Amino acid sequence: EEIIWESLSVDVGSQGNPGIVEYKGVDTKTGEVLFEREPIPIGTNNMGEFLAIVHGLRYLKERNSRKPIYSDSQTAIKWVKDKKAKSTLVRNEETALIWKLVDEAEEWLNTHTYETPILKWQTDKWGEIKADYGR
RNA sequence: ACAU
DNA sequence: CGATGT
Ligand SMILES: [K+]
Ligand SMILES: [Mg+2]
Ligand SMILES: [Mg+2]
Repeated sequence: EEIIWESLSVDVGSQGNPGIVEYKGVDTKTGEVLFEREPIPIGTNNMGEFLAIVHGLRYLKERNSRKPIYSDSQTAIKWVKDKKAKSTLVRNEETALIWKLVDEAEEWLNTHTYETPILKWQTDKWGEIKADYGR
């Protein structure tokens, strides 16, 4: 119904899927960029969306912030809820980095607690998420 | 089908 | 058009 403006919004950007993956988190109210991940040479859109949420969780926890996180990714929200990223991406030498980060993000989820609500950004009603890359 |  | 996901 109503955007919760006091929130963090995250999104992935890619060149190819699979392809080069990056992500960022922004203040939903102002668009201020709060974190950005260095591009990862090969990953999937959903792995990036998943890493972006988990990074958001870690970012907010470190700062003692109870703000919710918005993501537009049904998939990544579910993967975080499950603490398991069910990616189809082949595990080989060229995908090792993204899979290391995904594995480490799962590991963080399995060893830490959080109350952060992870909310679906309703793109159909509200337009593009504020963290979008514009491509 | 829906979400990317 | 192609790909990633539930
Ligand atoms: K984009
Ligand atoms: Mg997205
Ligand atoms: Mg986007």
